[PDB]
Amino acid sequence: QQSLHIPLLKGECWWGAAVNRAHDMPLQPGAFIQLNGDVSGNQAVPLLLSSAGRYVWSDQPFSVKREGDILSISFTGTGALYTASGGSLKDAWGEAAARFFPASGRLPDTSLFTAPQYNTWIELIYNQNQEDILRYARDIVANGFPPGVLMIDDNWFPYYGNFSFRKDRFPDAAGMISTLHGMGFKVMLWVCPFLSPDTEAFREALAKRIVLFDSKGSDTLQWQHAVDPAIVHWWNGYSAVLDGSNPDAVTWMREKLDGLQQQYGIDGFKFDAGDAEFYLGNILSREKIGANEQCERWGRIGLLYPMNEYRAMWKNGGQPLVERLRDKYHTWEDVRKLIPHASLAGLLGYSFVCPDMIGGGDFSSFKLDQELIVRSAQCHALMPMMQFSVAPWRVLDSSQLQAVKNAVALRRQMLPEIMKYTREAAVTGMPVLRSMEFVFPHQGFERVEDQFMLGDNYLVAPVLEKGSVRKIKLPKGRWQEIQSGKVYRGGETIELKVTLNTIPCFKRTT
Amino acid sequence: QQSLHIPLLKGECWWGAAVNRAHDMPLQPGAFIQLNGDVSGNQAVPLLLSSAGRYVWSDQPFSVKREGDILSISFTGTGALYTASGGSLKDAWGEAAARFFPASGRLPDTSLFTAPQYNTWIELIYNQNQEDILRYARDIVANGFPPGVLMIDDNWFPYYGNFSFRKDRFPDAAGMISTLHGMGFKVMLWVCPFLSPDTEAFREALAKRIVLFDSKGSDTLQWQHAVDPAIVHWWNGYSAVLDGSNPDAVTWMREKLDGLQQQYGIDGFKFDAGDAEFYLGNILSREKIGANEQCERWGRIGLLYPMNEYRAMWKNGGQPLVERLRDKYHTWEDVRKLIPHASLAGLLGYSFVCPDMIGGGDFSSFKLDQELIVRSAQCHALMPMMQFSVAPWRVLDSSQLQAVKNAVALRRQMLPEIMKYTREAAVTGMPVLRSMEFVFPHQGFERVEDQFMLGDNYLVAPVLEKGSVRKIKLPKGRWQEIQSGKVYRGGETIELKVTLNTIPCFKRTT
Ligand SMILES: OC[C@H]1O[C@H](O)[C@H](O)[C@@H](O)[C@H]1O
Ligand SMILES: OC[C@H]1O[C@H](O)[C@H](O)[C@@H](O)[C@H]1O
Ligand SMILES: [Cl-]
Ligand SMILES: [Cl-]
Repeated sequence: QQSLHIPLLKGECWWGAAVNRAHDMPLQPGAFIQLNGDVSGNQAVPLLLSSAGRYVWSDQPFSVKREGDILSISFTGTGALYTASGGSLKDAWGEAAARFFPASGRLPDTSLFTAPQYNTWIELIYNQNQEDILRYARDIVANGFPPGVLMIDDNWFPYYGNFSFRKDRFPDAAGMISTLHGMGFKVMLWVCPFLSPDTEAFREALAKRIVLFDSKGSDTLQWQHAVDPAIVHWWNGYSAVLDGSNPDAVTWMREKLDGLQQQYGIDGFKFDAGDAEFYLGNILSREKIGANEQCERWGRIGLLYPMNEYRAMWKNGGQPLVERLRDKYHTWEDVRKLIPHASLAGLLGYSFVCPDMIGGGDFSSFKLDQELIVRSAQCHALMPMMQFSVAPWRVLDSSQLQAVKNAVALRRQMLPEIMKYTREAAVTGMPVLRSMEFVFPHQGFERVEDQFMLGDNYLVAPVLEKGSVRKIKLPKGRWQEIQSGKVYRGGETIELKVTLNTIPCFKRTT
Repeated sequence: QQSLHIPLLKGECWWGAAVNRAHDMPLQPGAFIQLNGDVSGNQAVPLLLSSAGRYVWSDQPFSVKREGDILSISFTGTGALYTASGGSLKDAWGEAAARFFPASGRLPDTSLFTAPQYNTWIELIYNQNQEDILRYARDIVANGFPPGVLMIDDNWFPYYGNFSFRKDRFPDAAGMISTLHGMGFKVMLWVCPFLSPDTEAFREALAKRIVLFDSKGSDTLQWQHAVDPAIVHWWNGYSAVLDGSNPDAVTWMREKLDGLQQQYGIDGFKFDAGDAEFYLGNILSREKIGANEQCERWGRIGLLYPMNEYRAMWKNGGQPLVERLRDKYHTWEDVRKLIPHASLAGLLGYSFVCPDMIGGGDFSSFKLDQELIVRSAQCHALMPMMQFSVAPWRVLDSSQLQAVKNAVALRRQMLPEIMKYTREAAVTGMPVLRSMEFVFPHQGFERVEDQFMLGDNYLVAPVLEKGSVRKIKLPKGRWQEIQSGKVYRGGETIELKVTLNTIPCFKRTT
């Protein structure tokens, strides 16, 4: 029950805890975040950071509330308040990272960065089949988009826990993979730790005792004597679930994943689910770990597969995992979350952050707003990674499509810079996408969330509303718009006339 | 709770309630059978019948106990005691049938009778696949056994609720069916009403509201407002389940079964599960029916598919459904159940009774006892139907194999008689396989369960023990052993010398 009461320093701003709550930060009076058994649909970390260089850490989950000008934190384990003498957000990040989530030195597969990614989810939804995937792939190429990592999303397999292609819809999956390789794509498969609970796979997993067991609400029943599997309700239905605490579950998962790699030439895996909330209730694990750690240990599987992507996470800061922002709606509200979510992810140790799916990644959203799709693409362009799903050529008229292609072109022109800071982030953990406050502390940027720095020297200010005008707050120094070449005096807010094609970006010259 | 309390008449014997309890009948002091929520792994009917012509019926389930010489029945609904004036078992049977389960006039597909049946369950267990099924079928013909109905058992499909062949193990199921038809076989598929509860089929059934719903233990929650499915534990795991009370579930089931017939040319279906026990607990059904009626209504699907077989049943006496004795163990005790089980099934309105599987129908029993297999085959031979699974040519030496073949030959010689009483059974409900007590009342046959009458005129007394001698109790009259042509006077017990090949059968000549 150990608790901690922290008066804010005058003017102090606090961020942390949960990536999918960044739009509610800096934490205001009234704010409440519970981490115990909740990763809020995305990545979560037991870390708060302040604009005054202060930080809070615990190895275990906590809840945080701001009442008035006081932080109240209730820890399940123990935690503490720290001050970095530098006094800035960057100092708080730097000290916290080296103490608690030091950079591993490794990168996720570089193919995830060096071209845009394509996920079949919005185009094909549940109808993942060989013919339509190949067509999507061919359409990418024919429309002049660069081949990249192609993610085949949910429903390519017979049932949950059967790690093979359903032959009804994939008559020659190896051939399909080979063709995709030929066209310059890499291929990733959606996977999860859920098992259809009346199948061969389920019975095999039950017999190997790699599932989570039902406690029967009994205080004293032990893992080693439980016989019935936990059954868990999620968005696709009801399933048994792998016990991430059980080393035999790791072996099983490897067998399945390595199988797909060897049999079909699969390059990597999109690791979905693992959300802490699925591990709550009457559940027994072999090593008696909490729901948050179940999420965390699912996350570690991706350390064995350099080409990976996670949405749900607990900890694993400083690790070579791609951390995708969760399913975004088809709204301007959501396009406005990409920067602050991404920038927060970076500070929680998730430098390799990909901003969900251009135009939105929630399938029931898919009426379509073309402008929004363009602005989504342009916002993705100079983030660490760029991910498509809905086919721009299918839903955009020709100059909206051209604008999207131009966004892709700009990313290719900036790629040496992106890759420079990406490689660096592997070594030092320092983010690729940085908030204005991280790079320009105590210069009035604490609440500027529609601008970010790509490394130290490029200020990107994507257009994220309708109109022919965009305001841009420049730090002290001189700045050169990389496209127009017009030099601007820093230290003020400027107004820029914009078209559908504009992606404001400035090089720091002084 | 309404009830009857019945003093036994002097010498009176009572049978009824549940097929799979017939070995414990006539009901002894201490006997207890609960029907409410329980069909005892097989067919059950709310009927009791006495050697003195008395009978008990209710439309609804009951419990029955004998305490000393009192037979007590406790009804969920209402019921009554009746007396047939002829004063015999057959009179009680005939009156009860005509009042409460009159013969429909119809037959199941006659191919189920006019050749031995073959079921792939014991041969292939869970590994059901095109190549091994065809090999089985070719080994049937190559060993000189007659082509029959071939039943492809559990696990031919991707998951429970997906009514299609798994293309990994059936690369050309239609072709396979065509080849089996060309060899003289017909083909049935195992089906059940369970749904893998995280799959497409599950989500479609949930959306159509054809599943059974979870009541949440609430007394007030109506079907119409429930959103979550009932999840049921069974021998293959955890599943959603169809609501048999819901007419939309009937349509869905017809769509799937008709789909299999049209696409692949499937002749019929083995309808498994449906057991009343699976319908207990926190469950809401559209027409608010009990667990027994869920079993009964699963049974009626077979009214649309003349080539059918069921194990679990509630009521539907007098109907054109094949009723299979359940999974038998590979034991002498279980071989000794075939006759009393089958004869009881006849009295409860199940004339079209097939005695499970030669040698055993429980997979986990598979030191195979060759003699036991032979005697199982011989016991099957002059029953209404004869069903193989384990390959006699794989597990028997040549004498034993020949003896099984001779059993098949005897059945073929006797088939006109079998079919005569089968066609009659459709019209009058009068069983094909009759107990000795049924044909010969008040002659001391009440507890004789190793002999049966095929129709009126053939007394069959299979060898059901080891040794060279078989006792046979002959009713008054004259009896001609059909091989030797020797005539025996009845009204006494003879001892008959037997070999492995002997199937003692006597024609009534007085
Ligand atoms: O069900 C598939 C769906 O699952 C989650 O919502 C993911 O975040 C999506 O991107 C998609 O993969
Ligand atoms: O699971 C398959 C198995 O299911 C039940 O037990 C049946 O009675 C068996 O004959 C067999 O079909
Ligand atoms: Cl969910
Ligand atoms: Cl069961």
